Amino acid sequence: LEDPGEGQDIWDMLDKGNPFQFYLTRVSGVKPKYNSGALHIKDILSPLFGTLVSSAQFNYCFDVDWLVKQYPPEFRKKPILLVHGDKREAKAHLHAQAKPYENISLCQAKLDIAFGTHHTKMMLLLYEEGLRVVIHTSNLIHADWHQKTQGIWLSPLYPRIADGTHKSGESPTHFKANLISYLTAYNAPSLKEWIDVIHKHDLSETNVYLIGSTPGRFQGSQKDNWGHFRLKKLLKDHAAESWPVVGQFSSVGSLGADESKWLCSEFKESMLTLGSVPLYLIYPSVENVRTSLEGYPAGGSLPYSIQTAEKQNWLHSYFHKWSAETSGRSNAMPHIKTYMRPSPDFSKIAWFLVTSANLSKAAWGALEKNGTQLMIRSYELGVLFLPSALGLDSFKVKATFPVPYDLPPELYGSKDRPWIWNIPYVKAPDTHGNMWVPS
Repeated sequence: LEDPGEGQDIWDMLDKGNPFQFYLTRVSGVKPKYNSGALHIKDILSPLFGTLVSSAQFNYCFDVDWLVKQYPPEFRKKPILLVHGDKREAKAHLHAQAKPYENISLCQAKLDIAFGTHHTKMMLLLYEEGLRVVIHTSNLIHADWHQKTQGIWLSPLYPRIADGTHKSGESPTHFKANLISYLTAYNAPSLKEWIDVIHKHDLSETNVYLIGSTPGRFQGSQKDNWGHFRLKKLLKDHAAESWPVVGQFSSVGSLGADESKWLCSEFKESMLTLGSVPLYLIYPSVENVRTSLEGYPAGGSLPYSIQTAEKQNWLHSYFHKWSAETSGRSNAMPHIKTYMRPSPDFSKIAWFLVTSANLSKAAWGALEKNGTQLMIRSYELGVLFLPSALGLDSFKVKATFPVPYDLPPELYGSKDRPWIWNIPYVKAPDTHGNMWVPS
């Protein structure tokens, strides 16, 4: 008789010593070599990651029955806090989903600005041995971990600061104070205990910078705390002439009647901060979706509406195809969101951000009152990888940063159109032989 875990260790799943700790989720239906190095949610919650005491799951959409099954049998009764933004009927339904599990508690994040959402995806995992933070891009439903391209950043195991000892536990990237500020912004009583947990742990080894959005109207220096101004500030402080900027996302908001309203004026301005720049946006074409592993139903998680699109056809000339031969994921539609700054030959990059924030004013913020107020509607969270954090001036592509899609990006062809979810596509069948007819 042999111990079931004999011969397996956490470094079979994680890449020991890799400074980025950026992983993709496992994709069903691709060759095994493309899932070596990937992680499934069962992996992250495995007893090899630590002896679980309690956890908090920040997310947008939850399938609670499915979620509980992803925790190892031995940990399924540990306290879980679901932090969500649902109200009224949606909220009631989430409570009903959680009702069978007495160990599950809920925290409704305040959304006091209209049309905001709680879009952050993060796990706080408390163990006997320490604390782990996981910031990622997947909803807590089966489909998001099945055949999509998703990203995950995994923190090191943070040890607990000893009883009677005092130290800051802060990293050179200020990740501890920044995460505490992000959580404090919820003004959520149920998060107090989790804020205390973070205070009690040593996060000094952290080498990424936190980039959060939280709802509100921020003035003065508070404008630099969140979303695109936060990115701007970090790039000015810690970061490249005609280096392009790349954005890659799964949904697009109404950006305005032309590129000068917001996209090129304030958003790109924040992104091209370092210390005529080309902007390349990657978003699946209809053809990308049609021939995906899922076929057209993958488009159900790319919610760009015709009502939005028809007001900004100017935007589509910035669009580039989803191509991920590098990671065997060209047919695994993206739900990850990433932004980065490659060199003109795309051989290196000045920085890379993985986040839940799509290409929208709601997520990144939009200036109001002649540039004195930044208004954000939603909660979002991501982590920024800066070469200076590792003692480098740039990362090489493939010190080498694992970019999950192909570079250089490939421009849409003359017959390509961006995936728009609520119009019919009836001229060519998808991977499963079906047409798409919503309604």
